[PDB]
Amino acid sequence: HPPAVYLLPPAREQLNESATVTCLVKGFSPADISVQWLQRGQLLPQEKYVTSAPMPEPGAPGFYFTHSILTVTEEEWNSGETYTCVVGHEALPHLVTERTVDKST
Amino acid sequence: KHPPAVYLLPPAREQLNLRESATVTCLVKGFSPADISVQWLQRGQLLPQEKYVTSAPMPEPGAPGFYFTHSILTVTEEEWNSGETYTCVVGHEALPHLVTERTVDKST
Repeated sequence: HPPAVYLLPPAREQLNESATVTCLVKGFSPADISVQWLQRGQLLPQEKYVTSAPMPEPGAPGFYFTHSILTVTEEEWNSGETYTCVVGHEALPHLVTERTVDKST
Repeated sequence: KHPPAVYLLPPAREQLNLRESATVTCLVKGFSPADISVQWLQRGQLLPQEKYVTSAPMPEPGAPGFYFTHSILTVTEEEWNSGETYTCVVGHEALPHLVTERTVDKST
């Protein structure tokens, strides 16, 4: 069962500071999964994001769930650049699925 | 018609370790019809929309005719650790009392 990926932008709240971009990954098994992030199609280094170890998905026995949370500056977020959450998983025929967001999202 | 089930997830320990932000997640599942409000209350007050992020409802993969959504609230790790409470507020017409709430804090 491949992961479903939902990528949420930071809150609209006008930042003066860090912006948080949130990648929710659910409905997958086995628990083995990879998550990386892009800015403008380029790999961001690990230090900018944190990915939770997969845990059993609440409300879905047999499946797991992880969050990956990217921190960027308000300026980096408000530049209008595209951010991509890239998820690798063995159930995907093309091995990977991704989502993208940007300040307009 | 079927009322939502609500699961309020505290921030992952891996995030809190960084001593920066804390992301609280409200997962809302198994409801019908699709129409729903999912929202946050902090310090006894409903937060303005620009302070959180809520997705439009989506079809539940396994359950044709049922929907789900999620909402997230991101605060500082210090605030979270200080014992602040966070309440997910969910409005749906299948709920007898119309609105249901869940609260989380550091203790759980």
